[PDB]
Amino acid sequence: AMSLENVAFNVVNKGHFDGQQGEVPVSIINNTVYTKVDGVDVELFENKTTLPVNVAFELWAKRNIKPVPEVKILNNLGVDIAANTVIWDYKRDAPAHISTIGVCSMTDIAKKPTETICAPLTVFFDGRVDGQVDLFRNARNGVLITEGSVKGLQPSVGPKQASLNGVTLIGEAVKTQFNYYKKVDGVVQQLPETYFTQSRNLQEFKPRSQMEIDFLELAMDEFIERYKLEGYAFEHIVYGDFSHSQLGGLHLLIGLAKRFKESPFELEDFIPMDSTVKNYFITDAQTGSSKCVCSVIDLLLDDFVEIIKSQDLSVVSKVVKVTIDYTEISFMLWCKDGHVETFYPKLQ
Amino acid sequence: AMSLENVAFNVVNKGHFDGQQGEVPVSIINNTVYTKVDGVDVELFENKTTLPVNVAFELWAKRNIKPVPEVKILNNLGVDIAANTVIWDYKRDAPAHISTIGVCSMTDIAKKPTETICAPLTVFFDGRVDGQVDLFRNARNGVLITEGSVKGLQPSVGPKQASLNGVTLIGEAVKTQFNYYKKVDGVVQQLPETYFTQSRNLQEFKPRSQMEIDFLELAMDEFIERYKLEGYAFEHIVYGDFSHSQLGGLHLLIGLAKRFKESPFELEDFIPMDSTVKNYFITDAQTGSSKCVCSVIDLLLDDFVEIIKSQDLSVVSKVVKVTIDYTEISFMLWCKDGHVETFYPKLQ
Amino acid sequence: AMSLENVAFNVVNKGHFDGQQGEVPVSIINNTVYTKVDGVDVELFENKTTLPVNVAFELWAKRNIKPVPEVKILNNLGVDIAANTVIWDYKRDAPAHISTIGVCSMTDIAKKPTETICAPLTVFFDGRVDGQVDLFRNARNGVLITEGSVKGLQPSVGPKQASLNGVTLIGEAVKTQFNYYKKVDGVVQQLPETYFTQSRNLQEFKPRSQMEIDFLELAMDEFIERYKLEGYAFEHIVYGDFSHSQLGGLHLLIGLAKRFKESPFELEDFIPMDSTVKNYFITDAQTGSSKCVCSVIDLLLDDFVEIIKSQDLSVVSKVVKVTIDYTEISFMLWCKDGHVETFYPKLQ
Amino acid sequence: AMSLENVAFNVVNKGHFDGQQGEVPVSIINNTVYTKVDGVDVELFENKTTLPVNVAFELWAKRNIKPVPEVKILNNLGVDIAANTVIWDYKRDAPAHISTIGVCSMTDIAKKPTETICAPLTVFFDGRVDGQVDLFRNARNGVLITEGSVKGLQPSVGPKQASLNGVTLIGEAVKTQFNYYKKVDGVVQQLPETYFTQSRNLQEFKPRSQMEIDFLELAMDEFIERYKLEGYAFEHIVYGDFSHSQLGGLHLLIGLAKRFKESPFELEDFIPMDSTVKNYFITDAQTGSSKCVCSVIDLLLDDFVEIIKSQDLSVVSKVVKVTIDYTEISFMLWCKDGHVETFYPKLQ
Amino acid sequence: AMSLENVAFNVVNKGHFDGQQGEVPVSIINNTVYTKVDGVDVELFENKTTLPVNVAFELWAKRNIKPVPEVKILNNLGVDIAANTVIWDYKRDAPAHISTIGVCSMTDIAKKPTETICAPLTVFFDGRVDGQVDLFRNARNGVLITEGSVKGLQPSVGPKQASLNGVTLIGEAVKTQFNYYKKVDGVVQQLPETYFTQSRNLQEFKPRSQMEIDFLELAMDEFIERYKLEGYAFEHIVYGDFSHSQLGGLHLLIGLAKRFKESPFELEDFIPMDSTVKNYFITDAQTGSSKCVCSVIDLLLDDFVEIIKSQDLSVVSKVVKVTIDYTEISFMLWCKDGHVETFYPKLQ
Ligand SMILES: CCc1csc(-c2cnc[nH]2)n1
Ligand SMILES: CCc1csc(-c2cnc[nH]2)n1
Repeated sequence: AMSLENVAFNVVNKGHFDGQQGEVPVSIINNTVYTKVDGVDVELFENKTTLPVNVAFELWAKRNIKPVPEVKILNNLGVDIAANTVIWDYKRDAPAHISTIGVCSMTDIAKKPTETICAPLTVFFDGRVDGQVDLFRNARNGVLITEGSVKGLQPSVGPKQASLNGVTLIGEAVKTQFNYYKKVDGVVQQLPETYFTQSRNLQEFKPRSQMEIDFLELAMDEFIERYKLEGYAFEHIVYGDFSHSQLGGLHLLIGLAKRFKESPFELEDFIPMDSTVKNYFITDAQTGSSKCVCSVIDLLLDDFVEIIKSQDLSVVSKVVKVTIDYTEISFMLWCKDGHVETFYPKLQ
Repeated sequence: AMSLENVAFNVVNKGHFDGQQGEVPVSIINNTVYTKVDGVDVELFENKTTLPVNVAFELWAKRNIKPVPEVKILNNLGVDIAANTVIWDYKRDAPAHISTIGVCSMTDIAKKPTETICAPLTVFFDGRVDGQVDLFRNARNGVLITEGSVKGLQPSVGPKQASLNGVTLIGEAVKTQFNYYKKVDGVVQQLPETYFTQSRNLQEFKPRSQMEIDFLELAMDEFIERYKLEGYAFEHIVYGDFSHSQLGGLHLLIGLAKRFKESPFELEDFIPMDSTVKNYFITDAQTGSSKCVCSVIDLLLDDFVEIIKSQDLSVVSKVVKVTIDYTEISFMLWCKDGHVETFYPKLQ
Repeated sequence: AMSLENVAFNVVNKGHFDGQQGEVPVSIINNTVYTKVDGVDVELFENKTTLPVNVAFELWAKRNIKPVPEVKILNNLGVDIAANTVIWDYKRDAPAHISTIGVCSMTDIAKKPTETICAPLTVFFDGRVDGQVDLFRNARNGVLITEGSVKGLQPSVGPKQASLNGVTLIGEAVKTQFNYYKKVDGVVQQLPETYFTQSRNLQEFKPRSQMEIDFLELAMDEFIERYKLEGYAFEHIVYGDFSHSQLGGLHLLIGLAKRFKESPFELEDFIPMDSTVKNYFITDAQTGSSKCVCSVIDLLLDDFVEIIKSQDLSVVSKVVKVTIDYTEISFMLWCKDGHVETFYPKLQ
Repeated sequence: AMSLENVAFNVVNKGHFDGQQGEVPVSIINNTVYTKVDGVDVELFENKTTLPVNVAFELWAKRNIKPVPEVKILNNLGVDIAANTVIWDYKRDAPAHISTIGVCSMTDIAKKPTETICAPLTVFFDGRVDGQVDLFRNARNGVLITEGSVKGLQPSVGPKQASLNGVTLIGEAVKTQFNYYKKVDGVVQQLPETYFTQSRNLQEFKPRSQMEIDFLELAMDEFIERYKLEGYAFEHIVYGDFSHSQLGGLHLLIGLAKRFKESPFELEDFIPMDSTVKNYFITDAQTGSSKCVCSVIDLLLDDFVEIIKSQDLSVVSKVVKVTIDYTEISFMLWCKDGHVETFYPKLQ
Repeated sequence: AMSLENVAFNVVNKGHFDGQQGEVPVSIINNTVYTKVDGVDVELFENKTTLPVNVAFELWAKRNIKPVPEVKILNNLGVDIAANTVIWDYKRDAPAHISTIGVCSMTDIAKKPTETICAPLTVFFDGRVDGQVDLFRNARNGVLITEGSVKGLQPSVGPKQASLNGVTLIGEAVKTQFNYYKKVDGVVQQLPETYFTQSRNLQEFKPRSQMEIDFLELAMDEFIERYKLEGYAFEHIVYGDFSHSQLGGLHLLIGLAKRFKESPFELEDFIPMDSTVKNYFITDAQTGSSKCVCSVIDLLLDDFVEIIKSQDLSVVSKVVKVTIDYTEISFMLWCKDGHVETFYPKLQ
């Protein structure tokens, strides 16, 4: 019994779509959905998507309000569509997937993920919803998240953090660490051994280890001394070189956060989406040092130290492939006389 | 002698409409009003209303720039239209009322509030403007604000704060506390005895009493001890319970402000408008505790303590009606064995 | 070989237009440019200009990413168009000039600034680009910036600061202080002796002299005592009078910054553009003191003290013309009994 | 080497996309594509589709300019996508199919119809294009059109008419009658015995038989006499009853054309699309007789006479299923005392 | 005293801008200008231009309502701007020129054509307006139209027809044949000897000579016999060959008009603008013969016969340049054994 007025009634009264009966008067003007509240129009939704306004409004209302995997993890695992839910991409203000299964009549390709249209697509299943572990078992392609063990299925322990309504958090009152499962062409796939990005912000960065606490507190030359990092180009890679017109290094989010406390800088997110490695056009406000494409990754400093120290430093240049967030991230390792010159998430 | 170019000349030269003669070249592109300043277009206004762009621009230029009652107070008092002014709703970026009286030819229903079209509408009158106290006396319906006494009219002392250009403040250089008067069907109405919401922000919250100072400084168990609040469920109602998947209580703005200093949280204002009780889809970033509809009221902690302590705690559940901002706010009081379990502004 | 898809490929892969070959799939919906990234549309640009979306996108991609003069300086020097570059106006989110020379086929009036269409326009030339000092010599009208000396040309030392990608900064890793040259009707013009505005922000204001350090630290009556400013109305002009309904003085940005640390205020930028003197509709949140048109200039306090102390204080009212950012700024000097009453950048 | 500017160059110089090299300056304003021609913008395309303006422009430029099957035939045969062409729907001013194969990077699901994504879709193959008869032979699902015979495959002779650039015509200088072949799950189908709609216009109707010539040239009572149609309700079904408030019958396009020659009428095409049976809200201007849903079919009068005369007239009401344009069209047959009362394409 | 409301008052009351005082309430919604007429909005103008809606509305209201030269003639003569008028391009629904002189504050480059900005532009002068013949005399670049003679200046007799409000006509109650004068760099030009296009419509074509009357009234083989046109390929060029998939010839509008009377056809005007030679994607509805780019010129049949008979027919292929509407039109002449094969306005 789906309608624009019922979706709007649910938003107004329940904070989101909750399947409740009722209608509120709605008006659509260009890309905005309004509702009449005591004679005046009140904005309920501004369409920032490439879908029609009323369609995007319904998908946003019907978004998953439980902690769900971050869009970067879902993309890295090849997810095409979700089963009977909408994963809302808060970084793009749009649905994470083009089509739906049993959500909205305009975007639905099927009502149930058992329909043959879904067979070639990697469907996302949520083990916390009844019957979805079985739907994954019957799916030709898919990604499954669970809170516990599935008999017979070998699990992948995912990241500690999940996205609850656009807030990336490591749950205390809710479970955010899931078991991951993937199927390609009817066959369960062994998910690789992987590092996870920490999903932290530059402005509200918090250290998640004693090495990270020591990086933000200690001076450059004494941190490198304490952690035996001499010859690993941390001065360039992690700390950043702001002495020339082109900003040198600065590829770890912790280094950007340390720099940010002393002096601010402009990070231009020219491709605004969730991804394991982010690209920014950075301009340091203090020195005027800048870089058009500065690739930044948020790894735990210990994980980055482990990656760089596990590399052979005897060649001039080579690609170093590291599994991060289930995807293979190519890095460019540049050495000279047995020491690192640079190490950066390779620009493609 | 009203024109788009004259309204724009006034905005450019006077900061708002000031009745000054002159014209500036204007260009309208979609919902934005631009003006040519030395060969380049400069944005003067972006239409966020459901009115035509040039009409919304004129009403915004013709907005009341004196401290006026907050839109929630005007709505609670049943105001439909203002007399010869525009009350700009800064929370909605739109006029507070659909039609005008003697303001804009496109939105005007009348030139003077004495026209019979205005008789059934509650017209807002400003006693600070010449002849408006008399216009209220002649109005069939209306709300009047004054700075002093009106002979014969029994006043209602309003809130200490008013809105000056979207800034809610308690005036020191201007008067913000008004006398309130209301008329329904030619008859002056006795405005009820009322509490007032404090209109504070979460991010720049300031305590307005020694009890409020003690709430933000003292620990939970010693504040409740000092103010004899044992058995009144302040731990749930005011402090908030962040231990379960559903966020418990957290219905007073002071409690949200105390929580905000320690850890941040997302408050989704899904119905963005001015109102006595606000509804937020809250997500606690620390714990992942969340609630789709968390009703929040900004009462002075002393006023809330007075309301909860003036209740009979012998029944399981009952509606407790409290007059706040001239409106009757229904609360849901839940008790057990003579103690409060919960008390919240009842969701309708 | 210019295309929308190639401009988008360059934005996606290089952070801006870099002349690289390649195409990415693009979709245009209303005023937004999107690109397909793994099956979902990602926003690359939102058109805030009065130009067509694809045209504004190309000019933004083709923007000058080197430290360039601030748009206010270029406007004050009468610049109409830039030679083979786009000066992006980050204060207006639009190109600083209507037409281009050798940049975009839609906005180009010429391919080279030597074309007779450019002769009557003041073309901006960048001495850091090969052949542009010669193009200035051949131009009938123009403004030239250089890093060093041009044989025979008498230079004007410009401001210490320039705009690098919208960040106004005094360069340490890049050069931001240029030599300025201007030509009117084939004849090189002597640029006047000038003060420069400091281009600081209210929220991140930093003192650039011991007088500025003393202004923000010392109390009003002891700063005026230390710097012998008795009788110069600094209490009104610089500190601001918040005792009446109309906010008195407050015309220097340092005074606004000092006030801002104690109590916040709303500054309404009703003409949002870069300019030597800015106009704000200010509302003091603490007192409710307000002014529709409060002209603010960011001069170094020492430069403002020098200007006010170099004035004859024997007449009631007179216009005081001061050269700031190469433009003549008219001030209104009001005196009484040999003392300053007020001194403000005269509202036109 | 696809670009918006190259698609526009092709439109401007070749009348459509012809793979020619070159670029013209383009500007996009809302849903319109313009090109600069001697300093002024000239409209090239107005987007009437739900696709982005630049995407719809490219698909329209890349439309099939050879006589192709009418969209109703393709829909009736279950065609989902075309192989390496765009079937433009001139009745909807939009592409006939959502996705493309080897046409536009934004809408392409595959480059070649041999990709596994196309296997479950009924792909349209044109035997006039080299290798497409062989692509149909290897495809799991698909519809093939040919001018001549295919080895082994028995054809289904299609309609005499095809659509050449939106003009439905029976070709004299081009071939418009095709052989149809269909494959479902790898098996060549035996297409059903079918009547074809004649695809004529009301305003330029031409008779295609001596019975049709006699219907237009003769009076009602003598045509029915000559063709022994007494008792078949042609007076109601074909001629129309304009004597009551509800317009009676009028379900054959020839009858509407006969009526149109005498007096005009408004046909409201409330679902504007190509389809075997059309629905119109008709209002007769002469009498004021009207019908909200008047289903109209354009059958050759001889074919309609054959259908109605091949029915059992002994029951009050029954569904009569007829294969028209390869689809099953349900009709409603209403009889009384062995005579037809009405016979109309069933409103479902 | 220019305003949007005054321009709208003039449109509503005078049918166009007539300088009358007064204002009507206006509302702008996207690209449409509305006015309130008795409580309901009535559409006054729909913007089909690339200019802002209110700017295009004012230029349309301020359009020249006297018979003016057709936009193709003005373009061919190199006119850039008009002096104190707006030449409205009814074929593009937009102003014929980008900028104005003394018309609209948004589009004006100057108030009087004597300003130095106008010196390098070819300004259009109308001798019917007081002092414009003298303004042409003093202007460096410009085109002058006059009804009668100018002292000293030898005229160029223009076409018999002019455009009166979008209606191309040969005036009987008004003068439509003008004397043309042109000046380049201060020197009066000798305008070339030229043929004129007749500017006729396909649907309402009228013969303007006994040869044209005979072309329409006679059969192909007897017209060619009467006018000794054997060997000049009129059967192909003028009559059209509809026997093959590609429509042969059909380059004269009289031939299209003759064909149109027998059977209809679709002419797709893919570059909709006024021009001496027009290009159409033609589809013949009777035969299905079609051509993507069919160049059509409307010459008087006698003028076309004179052009083709004044050509040397001894080479296989050559460009034949003919002055039509003051511009040089290249034709492609194809011969074989001394006879014409084809002759068409060269597709460049
Ligand atoms: C609808 C009027 C009409 C069109 S064609 C036609 C006719 C031609 N030959 C016999 N009849 N009558
Ligand atoms: C195209 C049909 C037509 C129009 S005018 C015309 C004619 C008039 N006098 C001779 N012939 N024939």
